[PDB]
Amino acid sequence: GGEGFHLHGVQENSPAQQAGLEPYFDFIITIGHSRLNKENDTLKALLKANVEKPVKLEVFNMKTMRVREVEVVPSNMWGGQGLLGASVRFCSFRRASEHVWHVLDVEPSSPAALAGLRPYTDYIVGSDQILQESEDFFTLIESHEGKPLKLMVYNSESDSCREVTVTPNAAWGGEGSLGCGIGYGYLHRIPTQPSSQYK
Ligand SMILES: [Cl-]
Ligand SMILES: [Zn+2]
Repeated sequence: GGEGFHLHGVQENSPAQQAGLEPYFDFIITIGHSRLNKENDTLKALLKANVEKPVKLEVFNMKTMRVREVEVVPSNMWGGQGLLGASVRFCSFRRASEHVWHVLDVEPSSPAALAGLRPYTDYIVGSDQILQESEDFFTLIESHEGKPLKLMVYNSESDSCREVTVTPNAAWGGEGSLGCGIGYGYLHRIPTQPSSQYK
């Protein structure tokens, strides 16, 4: 299960952002006594019912696996698109688990190397382009041949996210347009064990 409005993006200065809702890692599973365990308009409607008013959400986090309660004020005042200001998709917790791309070896002077992608510790988790192609990460790379592309990246060392901009270049001198390995599935998901640097 299987049941949440998964965050795929959060707008700058949004109510979502101000309440600490985080892209990829967070699911909105409940708004005011209503459990969002079905693909319907309840979240959208209850956000609207509480416009300019504080309402509490129950939020599930992929990394922590805990539910936390968060307070949000949906609003038409903050300047961006939407009352919440987050891009949301109804996703299973399992699907989200699998939609992560582990950076493997990085070729010394590759576009990936120029972009600062870190071998084995960087994990690609999103892109702020949910326009009309934000499907596969590989699909995304092929369409930005010769074009800068903004990635959301998680790093297992810092245990935090950052925005990476990379220009895929099929003519860079190696094979691929990225010039790094990408790992998927078994042994390539977000680590559950903390990294060696304690803390
Ligand atoms: Cl997902
Ligand atoms: Zn999702």
